[PDB]
Parts: sequence; structure tokens; C-alpha cells
Amino acid sequence: NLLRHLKISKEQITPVVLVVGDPGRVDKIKVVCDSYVDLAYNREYKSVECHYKGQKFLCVSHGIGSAGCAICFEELCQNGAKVIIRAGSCGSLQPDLIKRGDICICNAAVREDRVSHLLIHGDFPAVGDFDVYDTLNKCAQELNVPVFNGISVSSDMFYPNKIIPSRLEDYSKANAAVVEMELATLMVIGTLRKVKTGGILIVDGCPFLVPHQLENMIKIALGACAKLATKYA
Amino acid sequence: NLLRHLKISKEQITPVVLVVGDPGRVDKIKVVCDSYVDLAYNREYKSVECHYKGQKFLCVSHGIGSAGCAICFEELCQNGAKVIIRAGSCGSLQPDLIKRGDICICNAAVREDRVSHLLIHGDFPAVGDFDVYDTLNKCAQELNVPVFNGISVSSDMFYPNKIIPSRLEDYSKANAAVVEMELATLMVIGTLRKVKTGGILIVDGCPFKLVPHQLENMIKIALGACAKLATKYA
Amino acid sequence: NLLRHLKISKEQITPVVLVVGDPGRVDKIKVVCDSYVDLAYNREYKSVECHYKGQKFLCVSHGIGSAGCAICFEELCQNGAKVIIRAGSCGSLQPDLIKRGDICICNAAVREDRVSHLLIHGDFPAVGDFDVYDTLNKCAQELNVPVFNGISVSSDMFYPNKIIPSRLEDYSKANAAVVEMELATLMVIGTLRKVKTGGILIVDGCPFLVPHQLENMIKIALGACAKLATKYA
Amino acid sequence: NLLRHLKISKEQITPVVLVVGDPGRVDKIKVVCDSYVDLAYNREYKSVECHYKGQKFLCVSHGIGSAGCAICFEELCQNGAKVIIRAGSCGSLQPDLIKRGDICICNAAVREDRVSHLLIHGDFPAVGDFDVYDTLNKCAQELNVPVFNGISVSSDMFYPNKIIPSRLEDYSKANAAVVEMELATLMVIGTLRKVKTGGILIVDGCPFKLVPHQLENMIKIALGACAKLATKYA
Amino acid sequence: NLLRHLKISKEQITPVVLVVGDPGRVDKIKVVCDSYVDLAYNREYKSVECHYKGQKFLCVSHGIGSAGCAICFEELCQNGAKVIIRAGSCGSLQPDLIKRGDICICNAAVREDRVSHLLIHGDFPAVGDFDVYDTLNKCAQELNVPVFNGISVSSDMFYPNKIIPSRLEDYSKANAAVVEMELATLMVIGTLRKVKTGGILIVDGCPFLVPHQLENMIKIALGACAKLATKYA
Amino acid sequence: NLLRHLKISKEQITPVVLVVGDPGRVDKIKVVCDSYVDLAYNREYKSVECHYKGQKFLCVSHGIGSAGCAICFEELCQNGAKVIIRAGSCGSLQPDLIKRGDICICNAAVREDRVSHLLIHGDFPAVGDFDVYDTLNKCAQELNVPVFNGISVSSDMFYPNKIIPSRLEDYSKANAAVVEMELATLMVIGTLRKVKTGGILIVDGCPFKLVPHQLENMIKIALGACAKLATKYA
Ligand SMILES: O=c1[nH]cnc2c([C@@H]3N[C@H](CO)[C@@H](O)[C@H]3O)c[nH]c12
Ligand SMILES: O=c1[nH]cnc2c([C@@H]3N[C@H](CO)[C@@H](O)[C@H]3O)c[nH]c12
Ligand SMILES: O=c1[nH]cnc2c([C@@H]3N[C@H](CO)[C@@H](O)[C@H]3O)c[nH]c12
Ligand SMILES: O=c1[nH]cnc2c([C@@H]3N[C@H](CO)[C@@H](O)[C@H]3O)c[nH]c12
Ligand SMILES: O=c1[nH]cnc2c([C@@H]3N[C@H](CO)[C@@H](O)[C@H]3O)c[nH]c12
Ligand SMILES: O=c1[nH]cnc2c([C@@H]3N[C@H](CO)[C@@H](O)[C@H]3O)c[nH]c12
Repeated sequence: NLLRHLKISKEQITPVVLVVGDPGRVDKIKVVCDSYVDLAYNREYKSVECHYKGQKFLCVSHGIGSAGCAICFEELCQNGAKVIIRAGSCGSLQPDLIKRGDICICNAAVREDRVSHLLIHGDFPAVGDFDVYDTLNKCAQELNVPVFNGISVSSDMFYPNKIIPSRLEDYSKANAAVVEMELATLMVIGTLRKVKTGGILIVDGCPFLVPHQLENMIKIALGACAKLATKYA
Repeated sequence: NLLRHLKISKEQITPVVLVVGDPGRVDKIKVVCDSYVDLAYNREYKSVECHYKGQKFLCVSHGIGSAGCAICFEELCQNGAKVIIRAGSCGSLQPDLIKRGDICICNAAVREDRVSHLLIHGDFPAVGDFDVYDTLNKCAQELNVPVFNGISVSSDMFYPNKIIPSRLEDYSKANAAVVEMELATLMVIGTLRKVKTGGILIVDGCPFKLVPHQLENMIKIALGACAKLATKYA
Repeated sequence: NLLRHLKISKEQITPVVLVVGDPGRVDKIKVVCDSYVDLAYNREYKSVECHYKGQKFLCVSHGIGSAGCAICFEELCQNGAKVIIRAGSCGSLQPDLIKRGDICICNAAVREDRVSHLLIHGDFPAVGDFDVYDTLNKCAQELNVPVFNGISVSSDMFYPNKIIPSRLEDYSKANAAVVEMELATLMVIGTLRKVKTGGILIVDGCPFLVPHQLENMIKIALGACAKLATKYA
Repeated sequence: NLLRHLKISKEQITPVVLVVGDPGRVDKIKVVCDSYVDLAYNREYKSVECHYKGQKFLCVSHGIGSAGCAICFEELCQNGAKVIIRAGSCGSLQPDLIKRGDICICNAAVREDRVSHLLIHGDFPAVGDFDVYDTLNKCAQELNVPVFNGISVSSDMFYPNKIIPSRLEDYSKANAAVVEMELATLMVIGTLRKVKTGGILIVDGCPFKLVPHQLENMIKIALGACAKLATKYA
Repeated sequence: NLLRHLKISKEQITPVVLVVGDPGRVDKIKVVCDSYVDLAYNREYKSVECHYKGQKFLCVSHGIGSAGCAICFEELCQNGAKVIIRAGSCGSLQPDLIKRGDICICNAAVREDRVSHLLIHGDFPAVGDFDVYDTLNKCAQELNVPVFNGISVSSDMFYPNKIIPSRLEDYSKANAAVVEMELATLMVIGTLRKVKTGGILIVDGCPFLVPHQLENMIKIALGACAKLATKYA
Repeated sequence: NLLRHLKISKEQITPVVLVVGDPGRVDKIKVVCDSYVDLAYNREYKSVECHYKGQKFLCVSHGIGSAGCAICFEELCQNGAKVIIRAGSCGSLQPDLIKRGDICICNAAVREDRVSHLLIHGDFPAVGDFDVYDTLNKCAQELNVPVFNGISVSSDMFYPNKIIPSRLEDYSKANAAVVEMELATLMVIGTLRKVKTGGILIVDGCPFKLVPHQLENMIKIALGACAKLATKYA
């Protein structure tokens, strides 16, 4: 009995899920786990079950964009997911400090989408679970990988025009660290459906992927998923 | 030197483009053509040059959702596309009149997204080009396929909640025909970058509570229109 | 039994109606038809029945402004009108291309009013019926009159101040052709009440009437009304 | 050299102006005066110089609706008017207390228009000048005409629909007295251009569900106030 | 039986109430009346009953800020207050004309708060009662004290940042006289609960207290309260 | 040279500040410390330097409400504060789970104010610093005090009306724990001025329909956290 977009079953959904933008990235992640079980591939949603450090968790892709990743997150949350960690890339809003290849672990986001607003009034915060943020940070410490922490702007516009000015400059003076396209949506949906969420991002651009740094980030994401998967096993 | 997301080059972009959501649909479309050439497949964006009735145009996937599809449309418009037609599925907002399997060709859309709003004020209409619309309707007549016309609601929310009421009921009473997730964004981006746009949709569901020959028909109409439109660019 | 503002009866309303801003313009239009029947004149609303090319249709005035023309359109739509075509003047938002005296046939509009927003959420498009737009364009071809096509900004402000900046510059970079004060309102009301609407405008100003060009525009409007009136006779 | 819409010249504008919606009302008002002079009639704008109690002031029509009347008010304010009083009709939002034929003199209005918002932020109040208000009320006392005071809702929507609920019910509970279509716009334009404004209204209807002597009385009060106010401009 | 924040009883509330920002100011006001009766002091809300010119009225403090003064005004209005006059300080938005120490009597305000908007749609005017404004002005005439009249901007921001621009410049070109932080809130709450309100302010700053001028302002406020208290005695 | 409202000087501001609403609460807190020094009392702002566990930090009152408390937070942040913890009371929005007397330590807030919006766009989150949050939670563990975590609604409206429905019901369904009037403003101001913030609240009421030892416990936790945090500033 299958989920409309993900095309996996309720009983295939693990408590912990690592989510990812590029479907290609699922393939490159499962290959560094102890083993894996391919589950489904429909549209941009590729589902693979990972086995790492004695634990098991899904890794699922959602494509680019809040509306498309919302479908993913809703299907996960309405069907037994308890923890969802986003691993992806972003641009830097503090180019003096946060540089290409740097890793950012985020605790909150700017809701520059539409879905979240159709779900709850705009005054509501897009904010992550602390345990998840704490686990991610602690893993980065163990693995001896320096990270930044901060707020991400989650904006549905990648390409600005010359008519309405972009708000990236504002949000950067407001001390937002980075910009991507999915994190706020995950956070709001998670809060609404009692799922614990978090975000780890690698800087790939300076709108204002370094091979070994990407490998570190993935180690952190996977470690954190395994650490949190323990509490549910 | 390649487009950041689509991973094709400016020269590979034909004047007319057919756009679809599901990357799987690109492969089902290309075999209905006379011949084709695979160009690229990056993330949710699969690119293929189609050859139909002596004409040559791309077919490109954009995934689900306004933000993800805006990246596709922008890369296309900034690099030479002149006509972009969306072909996809949708839900009925008129379940007494418009039923699972029916085809709707839309002239305008409700902007229930965000990208379009980060680009111009919300008071600005999401409209399609009337030639594209007219071409689509005329193909539907030549191929003897009955077809609805109307307005689509393009909403970023597929799965509603119990706190903020959905606006579908509202837009239904306002005579919006049909609901999906991409058309408004296409239209506004097309208008701002001087690209003619249009959309054709097959009803796959009824959110109030795919037919193979009808899907085949819709693809036929879409491909027919693309060819007719490619004709006027030598 | 009379309509509250128009002061005509249900049975006096024809399927096709040409609407116009200046009440004076009704008088100048009826005089170039084959014959006419004056119906009423209340406030700014002058109603005259026209007979042209074997067809009959109302021609009605509504004054300047969205709130006042809404009353007109609502009384028409709630009482049997099936097609309403707006004929009027506008300013140009592309002064290099669209010049004083030029004719523009419009398919959609910017909803810079209030009525439409009190009727339906702002995300809803103000857009015309294609058959109407097609008929208008085809008439312009027959009569050998070159026209432009495009989006009109319908704005309730004619006179800007120096505090809030006008959006005309924005909407012009957005590729809007022209600016007037009624078209979006007609379009939204029409869509809401299953009436087919359209707009033909003559450029009279460059905010950013050429005697023979006005005569052409009126020929087009009247031809189009007669062509569409046929389908209902 | 004439005003674009009103078709009168700057010199023809008197310090005090009486404004009305119906162009037909201008003609009914001028004959109640001592004498008058027709000035112009263009579109919905009819202009007449009135002479009442040794005083001289214009009476001008503006049609229905905020956008159409804003053009009138702006042309007047930009060219020398100092006081503008609106006299017109309205509906009751307090049908137990305020009944068909009653007269209301309003100090402030709800801005349910658009023009005012394209001119300043919505947080800005639509208020009248208190002298004008006071003069109107004092005339009502001298002429022994009972009168209500309160806030008017100025709404661009006369004919509501079944999709977006009207806000009249709301504003009624908020103690707004009365409803019409022009006052808010007058007030805001007056405030921005340093012109003193006021309004007096006769109730012609009850949108929840014209009395000749009451209308005569209201016009008397309006003309009385205009004369008293024209007095202080030599 | 006591009010939740003010900690006074229904029967202690007089028909007329003078309200004030600084709790310290209550102490300095009661001392220039004929006599007084201290009632309560809870949080920032100090309540004292004043006896002046044969009349009696409360004088109550509410602190700085719309949210905090709303609590005060609601407790007063829901418990028998009929007239509430605000006496306080403000900055000047017309620095050429309205100078430090000048007195302004206000009839309306810009609703740059949140409470009023949670109570009623933003299109609703924040406007005072005329009798109150008239009384205040007439007292200023008797006492031979020159005053200004105008609209006050009531804004919840005292300290602007460099990201979103302040609207004070706009509201000043719009001909607003002064800026403070409570008046619009009083006016809206008053209108909603059939209480007559008014405002008298002394200019203390030029964001864009003169000892004898403050004394004048207080004389005016007190006179006006006594004059209005008569109608209810 | 003194701060305009707080009436203390830049040098008197310690890196860590404890903030409370009720000026009366400052006096009840200082006596629970090892020693203290009164600094100032102006309007609703009472300032006192506290000494607890060898550490030194201010305690300052800010009255009720976002606008009044923003003045306090801004004066503190502009003049050297590094950590600001809010300790106060609140209502339950989860009355089956969170009961009168329970303590909630909040990580984030709903921005139902205005100040925060005049400072940055509403899409920006009101979040606390996670160290502050973590410190507070750890103190609660050391002192063996059970404690809730969650999101607070910070609303400028204490007394709702019958015209515009309150949004508490909504935010409750959205899993907001608790409701008060200051936290969102603190958080946003902290984020914009690079100051770490947090909040701890005791439930005093149930707006759907103070326990002394629980209040004592909450103050203990707050003071404990302040000391632990002051430690890292020599
Ligand atoms: O500089 C950027 N701006 C906006 N999005 C992204 C991204 C992420 N990558 C995808 C689009 O490039 C999308 O998933 C977004 O979240 C990386 N860098 C940037
Ligand atoms: O009933 C519907 N609601 C919203 N979207 C869709 C669609 C289309 N399919 C995809 C998601 O189901 C998306 O691209 C959307 O445009 C088909 N039916 C519906
Ligand atoms: O340049 C213009 N700006 C705004 N409206 C108009 C108009 C039209 N004429 C009337 C006001 O001048 C009104 O009906 C509007 O629709 C002509 N030119 C312009
Ligand atoms: O009940 C009413 N609702 C809205 N407007 C009006 C009016 C006035 N009459 C005109 C339209 O009926 C218009 O100028 C408006 O201001 C009288 N009664 C009502
Ligand atoms: O220049 C000013 N701007 C904003 N508020 C005030 C005030 C008033 N004083 C208090 C804050 O300084 C507050 O009650 C506000 O209403 C005096 N001057 C100004
Ligand atoms: O149930 C409540 N709603 C709103 N505020 C509060 C408070 C706090 N107490 C003060 C007002 O009662 C204010 O500072 C607010 O933050 C306790 N309980 C509630």
C-alpha cells in the first residue's frame, strides 16, 4: 500500500530520515554506508534504506524547491517519520567569513516560501529541533570538522530580476548565514506534525563542491542519523 | 559552456520548448516522436531534442513545484527560448463538469506560489500568450479531441492542513477550472522575459471527492502545437 | 422593474454590451450606428440600445473608476449580459513603441483596484475571454487597422504624490503595454459571473484623442459587438 | 488654461467647495441658492458657482467611487481649494438606531478603497477637519435638525459576493455608523494636500435589512456650513 | 473584587480618567490637585483618584508601549470609564514649526502598532472624540497657552535600525505633526468600546521637558478632565 | 553619561543580563542572590546588579509589552550586553499537558508584535541562542526540576474582542506550547544585534479554560544559567 509520490509503504519508513535535494546524491551516499536497500524511484523522489554503524534509516531525495520538497516531507511525517535531517548545499551571505566549501549547521530559517504560509500564519517561526542541532554539532566535533552555525534564508527565488529587489542583502545585515531553498519548509512542516528536524549545508557558491569537504559533511549527516536512530531502535 | 541546472548549452536550446514535470514523461514523449536526441539529465531536469513533423524542439522536465520549475524556465528564457508549452496533469475543481481524464487548455492561472511574487507585484496577472492557446485549441480540433478551457489554480500546497483553510473551494466558486502546481510561474516568467507560454492539462484526480487514450491524445495535441509553432522560426 | 443604478430593466439588457467611460461618448457612438433607442440616463450611467450591421447591442457608460464601473458591470452581469467589451482611452507604458493615437487590444490587466480584491483573493488573474480578444483582433485586420496587444495596468490612481512611489515604472519593465482605470475590474467581475469580456483602448497620453484613430477604434469595437451579437440572435 | 477633468480654470476655484456624487444633484442644489453660474460639465463632473448668504463657493459632482472622485478632489486641491465638504447619501450600519432618512455628520472614515493606499500607508487615518465638522454640527443646531455623528465605512464594493465575506458586519460591531463610497478618499487627499474636509450624509437604505424634507434639511445644513466657512476667506 | 492588572475595583473607576506614561508622573500630578486618594500600584500601573475644581477623576499610568497600555485601557473601558484623556510627551515631525517644549492637541493617529490590528482591520481610523478635543482646545484658550493640532504617528519602534527604513519621513510629508507610542491604541480601543478619548502631548525631542511648559500642559489636561467630569456628576 | 530610558551607564552593563517584566520582581530576585547593588529605577525600568555564585550580572525590568520592552533590549544590546535571558510568566496553550505552575524553556517564538516587523521582514524567525537554551535546560537537570520545552506565542493582545478572532487556537493546533508578550521581540532584537538570548517561563494561567515553590525553582534555574553564562566572560 503505497505513498502517492514517494511510492514506498508506511512500514518502509524508518524513524530517522536523511533528506537530500539531488536524486543523484542518494546514489553517492548509499555507496558509503555498510549496505543499502533500494526502495523506489518516482519522479524526483529516490528512496533508499541505509545501514550504517549498526543503525538503519531512510535516505530520500526531494528535488529543488519548497513546493516539491513539502510533498516529500508531508508523506514522511504523516507516515511515521520522527526525525528528518536535511543535508544539502547553499550560498553564503557572509562572504568575508563563510567561504566556498565551508559547512553550516542551521537551527532556524527565513520562510521565504509559500507552502509554509498556506499551512500556518507567517508570524510562526521556522526553527529546528535542538537535539538534532546538538547531535549534528557534536558529530562535527568528534570528526574534528570546523562548522558554522546560523540562520539560513530559504528563498524560492534562485534567479532575481531587476524589478523587485532581492531581500538577501537585508537578511545578510540581519545576520543570516546562508541561503538555500528548502530548510524553512522542512522546519515548519516538522513542527506542525511533531517531527524533529535539522539542517546541515555545504557552501557551494557566493551569490552575493569542494570534494573532501562534501565527504566530511556527509560523514556528519550519517553519524548524526545513526546516533539519533539508536534512541528508536 | 553549460546552463547551471539544465546542463545544456545556449545553442542547444530551440525556439520552442515543451516542458513537463515528471522526468519519466520525457522518455515516454520522445518515443512518440519521429526521432530524438538525448541532451542531458541533471537532478530533476532531463533534456531531449525532439523531431516531429519535420520540426525540431526540446522537451525538458522540471520536477514538481514552482521554485524548482522556475529555475528551469529562467534558464530557458535567459538563453533563447521563444515559446514554452507546459504539458501535465491536474485536479478538477468542477467535478460535475470536468471529470477524471478530461483535457483542459488554460489561458490564465491563479498565482498561489511565491517565486512569481518575488519577481513582480501580486496584482500582475498570470496569463498565457493567446497564439499558443489558439494553436493548442486548433490542434485539439484537427485531432477531433474534445477539450475544456479555463483558469488553473497553481498552488504550492498539495497536502492541506486543518489550521489555515485551503482556498480551492473559493477558486472553484470563482470558476477556476482546474488545479496544479506550475502554470502560474511559467506564465509570469514568460511575460517578464518576453516568451510566449501556454499549458495543456489532463485531469488525474478530484481533490474535493491516467486514462491511457486520453493521455495519448493530450501528448498528440501538445506535440502538434509545438511543431506548428516551431514552423514560424525557420 | 428597474436596475438600481442603470435604471433599465432586465429585458432591456442585450446579450452583448459595449461599455464606455465618458457618458458623452455614448452620444457620439449611437450617431454612427444604423439607428438607436435611448433607454436611460442616471448619474454617470447612460444606456442606449444600438442597431448596427443587422445586430442589436447595448452601449452603456460607467464614468471613471473601478468602484463606479463595478456597479455598472454587476448590474449588467446579474441581469443577462453575456459579453461585455470595454472601449476607452489609456496612457502608454512603452513610449518608444506605443505612441499617442495608437490602438491597443488587451487580453489581461494588473488589478491595482480594490473592488476586485473584495470579490476574490489577489492571486486571481484579471484576464479576458479569448473569443472576444480574437474577434476584436480579426476586425482590426479586416478594417486594415494596425493594433498592439498586451497587458494593461488598471490603477485607481491617476495623480501620484511624492510619498509612495508609483508602480508604473515596475509594471512597464514587466512589459505591461498601457495604463487605464477600469479594465481589470471588468475582467474579474466577468470571470466571477461567467460573462465574456474584452478591452480595446486608444492611447491619448504619455504619463511616463487623434480624431481619425478614435473613429477606427470605434468601428472595431462596433464590428466586434455585431460579430459576437450574431451568435446570440 | 483648464483642469484636465473638471474643465474649469484655477481662478474659477473658490476657497470653499461643496462636492456631491450625482451630477443631477448639482442642478437641484443651485436652485436652492440665491443665484448661481454654470461653469462646466465634463464626463461625470458638473461645476457650478453658488451664491448663498452673500457668500460664493463652487458645487461640483464627482460620480460614484473612490478612483473617480479622487480625480476631482486632486484637481481641486492642487488648484486652490481650502475647504471641501462632501454631501451625499449612505446606508445605515446601525439599523436599530439610525434609520432611513436620518442625517449623519462624520468625523472619520474606514479606508476600504485603493487610491488612498497608493498615496500613503494604510496605517494613516482618514479624518476630517474638526472645524468643518463643528461648523456642520452648529448649523444643524441653528436649523433645529437632529443629526447623528459617527464613522463612515467607505467601501469600493457596493454589490458583495458569496466568496469573500463583506466586512460591514465587522465595522458595525466596531461602531461605524454608516456606509458609503467616497468619504475616506476625500479625507486622506485633504490631509495630504492641507485642505480641510468634512462630510454630511443622509441615510437612503439599510444594507442589512430619499425622504424629501430630510434631504432638503441636509442640503440646507451643507449650504449653511459652506457659507459660514467661506466667510473666513474674505 | 479587583481588575487583573490595575488592581482596582469596578466601583473605584470614575467616568473620566487621565492616563499617563511614566508612573512617576502620577505622583507629580496628584500633588497639584486639591487632594487625592492613592488606590493601587501594580507593575507599571499606578492608580490615583484626583480631586480638582470640585470634580473627581482617576489618573492612571500605563508605561511605555501599545501592548502594555492596551491592557490598561481595556480594563478601564470594560469597567465603566466614559472618557479617557492621554497626557504625555512626543517627538516633532515638523521641526521647523513644532519645537521642543511645544504643546500638541491631537485628534487622530497613525496605527503603527499591533494590538489595534488584532482588534480591528487596519482600514479603520484611529480618531478621537470631538468633544474631548474641543474641551482640550478651549481650556488651552482660557489658560492662554498656544497649542498645535494635528495627527500623531503612534509607532512601536523608538530605535530604528539600518535595514527597514523608518516611515517617519513619509508620515511627516503626509503632514503628521508628532510621534509617540500610545495614542492610536487608545483611540481604537475607545471607539471599539464606546469610550470618548483624546490626547495632549508636549514635544520633548526632535527625532528627525521644558519645566513651565509641562506645567501648562498638565493644567490643560486637568481642567479638561474637570470640565468633562461635570457632565457625569 | 546615562542610557535614555534605563538610566544606567554603558560601564554598568554586564555581559549577562536577566530581564523580567514586573519591576516588583527585580526586588524579589535580588534578595535570593548572595548580594546586590541597586543601580537605577526609571519609569518601568528597575536596574540591579546581582551577585550569585561568584558571578556578577544585571537584572532589569521592562514592563509589559513588546514596544516597551524593545526599548530596554535595544539600550542593553547597543551598549555591551552579550547574553539576555527573559524570565517571566505565561499562559498554557496545551491545557491537557501543560498546567498552571509548570515551567517552560522556549527555543523560539511567534512574532505577534509590531516592533520586530519594523526591524526586519516577518519571514525572519524569532529564535533563541541554543547555548542559552542548553544552559537553562542543564540547570533544570542539576536542580532536579522537570520542565517543558517549546514555542511561545508572543502576542500584543491580552484582551481579545469578538470581531477579529484570536489566533491562539490556531497556534495551539500548530503545537505552540505557551503564550506571553515579550519573547519574540527579545529574540529578534538579539539576533539583529548579535546578542545571545533565551527565555524561561512559568505558567500562571489558562486562556482557554503563581505556585510559590515552582516560582522559586524557576528563579533558581534562571539565576543558575546566568551565573554559568557569565563565567565565560572573565
Ligand atoms: O547560492 C544558492 N542560492 C540558492 N540555493 C542554493 C543551493 C541549493 N541547491 C539547489 C539549487 O541550486 C537547491 O536545492 C538549493 O537549496 C545551493 N546554493 C544555493
Ligand atoms: O490535484 C492536483 N493538485 C495539485 N497538483 C496536481 C497535479 C500535478 N502533478 C504533480 C503533483 O501531483 C504536480 O506537478 C502538479 O502540477 C496533478 N493533479 C494535481
Ligand atoms: O494616461 C492615463 N492614465 C490613467 N488613466 C487613463 C485614461 C482613461 N481615461 C479616464 C481618466 O483620464 C479613465 O477612464 C481612464 O481609464 C486615459 N489615459 C489615462
Ligand atoms: O448603502 C450604501 N452603500 C454604499 N454606498 C451608498 C450610497 C452612496 N450612493 C452612491 C452609490 O449608491 C455612492 O456615491 C455612495 O456613496 C448611498 N447608500 C449607500
Ligand atoms: O521622540 C519620540 N519618539 C517616540 N516616542 C516618544 C515619546 C513618548 N515617551 C515614551 C518613550 O520615550 C513613550 O511613552 C512615548 O509615547 C516622547 N518622545 C518620543
Ligand atoms: O496568559 C497570558 N497571556 C499573555 N501574557 C501573559 C503573561 C505575561 N504577564 C504579563 C501580562 O499578564 C506579560 O508580561 C506577559 O508576558 C502571563 N500570562 C499570560
